[PDB]
Amino acid sequence: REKSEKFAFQAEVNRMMKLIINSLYKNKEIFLRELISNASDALDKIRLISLTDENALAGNEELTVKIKCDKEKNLLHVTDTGVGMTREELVKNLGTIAKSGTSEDGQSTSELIGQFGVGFYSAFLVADKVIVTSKHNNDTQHIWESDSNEFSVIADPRGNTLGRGTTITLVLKEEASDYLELDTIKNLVKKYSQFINFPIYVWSSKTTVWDWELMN
Amino acid sequence: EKFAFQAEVNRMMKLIINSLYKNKEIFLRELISNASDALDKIRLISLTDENALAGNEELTVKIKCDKEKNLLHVTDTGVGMTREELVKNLGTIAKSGTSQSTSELIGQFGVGFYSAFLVADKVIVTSKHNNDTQHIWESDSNEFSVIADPRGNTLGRGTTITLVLKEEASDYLELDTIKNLVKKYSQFINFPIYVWSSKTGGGGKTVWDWELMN
Ligand SMILES: Oc1cc(O)c(Cl)c(CCc2nccn2Cc2ccccc2)c1Cl
Ligand SMILES: Oc1cc(O)c(Cl)c(CCc2nccn2Cc2ccccc2)c1Cl
Repeated sequence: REKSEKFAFQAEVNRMMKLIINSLYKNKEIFLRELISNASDALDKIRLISLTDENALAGNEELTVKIKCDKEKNLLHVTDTGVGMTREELVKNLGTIAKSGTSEDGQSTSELIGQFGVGFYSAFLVADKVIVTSKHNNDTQHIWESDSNEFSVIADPRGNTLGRGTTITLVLKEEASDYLELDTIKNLVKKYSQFINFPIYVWSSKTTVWDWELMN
Repeated sequence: EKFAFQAEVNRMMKLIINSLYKNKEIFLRELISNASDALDKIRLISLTDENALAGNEELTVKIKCDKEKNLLHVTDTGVGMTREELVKNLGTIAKSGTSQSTSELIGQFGVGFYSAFLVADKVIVTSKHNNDTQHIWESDSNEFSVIADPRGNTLGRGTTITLVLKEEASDYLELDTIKNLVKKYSQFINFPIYVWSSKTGGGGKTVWDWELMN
């Protein structure tokens, strides 16, 4: 009975605070860095499952990140066609968020915090809720909402919208509405995506008509 | 408006640590663990300089309540801090009246410091390091000021953290339940933790002294 994980948990927690406060000094932009990173990792994951499964690309064939802004509603959407998440994985989340109403193995909370805690809690720099909608092969499509502390989860009323992958929805604060100005978000996505092997798109406009625009 | 960056560092630290620990009592776990670290630091130092513990030979943690004035004191005879360390503190508090190395400061001690503001409205650090004057440091997480102690070298070596508690948390001071949480969060520290409690030893007054808890 080792019981030395509450040391690695502490280390990962401390790395996490270092970076989130680091970002809060300057950019505030680390949430977007992590949003693109974790999307790419989930694209990296299912491309890597397509080399022992052949049916793996049967809910989608594209391997994309698609970012859409809802200026009016004040939402930020980052959709990918990666591996997705089963209801099981969504309730484990990053080991730290418990179901709504309770305040009373597997992969350890330590290593989840290491890869996911930074992107999760940094969202709350600019957002008030983060909503996760995701579809894995061999489970249905669910939605997951958290306030930083607790979560609830349901099956998606719209059935299977994504085919495969995840949509991260950031209910933004009004203070941070500037992040949905098409021009500030394009340059951000251009900047943080230049070393992604996958095509990353922002929903944009010409002259006036809207379509996806490749940023890398 | 005034302390915009300080207020946001506060909002974010409370949010993250409430999410991770779900227990406002974390503040006292951290109070005790950071005190144990100051003690191990001076302990290790003492294995190569024979005369390191000269300013104070005991290696303890001493917890005294003050239900009367709503103060909680945790005092360790660990390595202490220099005035320079006190003025760095965490890097996020501004020096009083002011209208990444600091990042790594929040890494090490931010949980321990900001958890104290779940439960209190002001934090006072009194410290004495080997080869430095003793100073008093105080902060409300926005501003901070540090002075030389007029009482002089009264700790000999080490640190006293003092939490001016919120009203919402006055409970933590009743000598019964404070003994419970120290017994809990310190059953596994490699240094003695004492609490100022009382007994009845003859027919007459009760007497206060150091009760041991580990
Ligand atoms: O930005 C993303 C893009 C993605 O495609 C995907 Cl799968 C994710 C989710 C990465 C993930 N896998 C397993 C656990 N977790 C962390 C997690 C789980 C539930 C809720 C919040 C975090 C993110 Cl965070
Ligand atoms: O609870 C404790 C018991 C101790 O013995 C000691 Cl040394 C500390 C302080 C740990 C520390 N070292 C260097 C910096 N800091 C953080 C800090 C510095 C000045 C003010 C507030 C925090 C704490 Cl927090």
